Amino acid sequence: NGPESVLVNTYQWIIRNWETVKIQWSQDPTMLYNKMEFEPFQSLVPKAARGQYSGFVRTLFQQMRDVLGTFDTVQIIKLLPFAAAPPKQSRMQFSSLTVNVRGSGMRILVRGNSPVFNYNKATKRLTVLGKDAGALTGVESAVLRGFLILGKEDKRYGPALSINELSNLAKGEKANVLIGQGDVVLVMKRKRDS
Repeated sequence: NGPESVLVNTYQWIIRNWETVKIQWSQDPTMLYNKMEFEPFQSLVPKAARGQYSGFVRTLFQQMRDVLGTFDTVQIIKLLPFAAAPPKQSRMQFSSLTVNVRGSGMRILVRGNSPVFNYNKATKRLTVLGKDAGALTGVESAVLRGFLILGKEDKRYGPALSINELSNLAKGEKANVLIGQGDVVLVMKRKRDS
């Protein structure tokens, strides 16, 4: 059972079982993250990264539960397998998350689409490494750790910052961030936390 099909089968599995997954993501997340069905995927994620990725993704998911009206189905399904590792707490922001496929790092972009995770809004279908993975059913809460994405660049808040330059922004302060793929968005550092 090679890596390509491990990635494809993992997302097909989340999709086929989304009814119970979604439920458990709200009502018993720990049990969901510990499901054995995520181990194959986990074996592909670089060992040095598994923990930090999981701490990042679980925090983002908690942001999304806490911040009401920001539930994003596609984002949850994308990031979920990275939550399966035991988390190591850290402060780093990630723009992509790696799965190793035969010595080559495939980069899953935290925001929007990539060869490994490509969602088509017209057909309502997910594609993983060119394989069809099945059908799927104003602030972004699961993109940055301890921030919300507000919307488009607002030039009033000054020149954009990269994702590793955000630590000095004051809590509650707003700023423009180079968020990946050349996109600049307005964000806000949260006062509330998890």
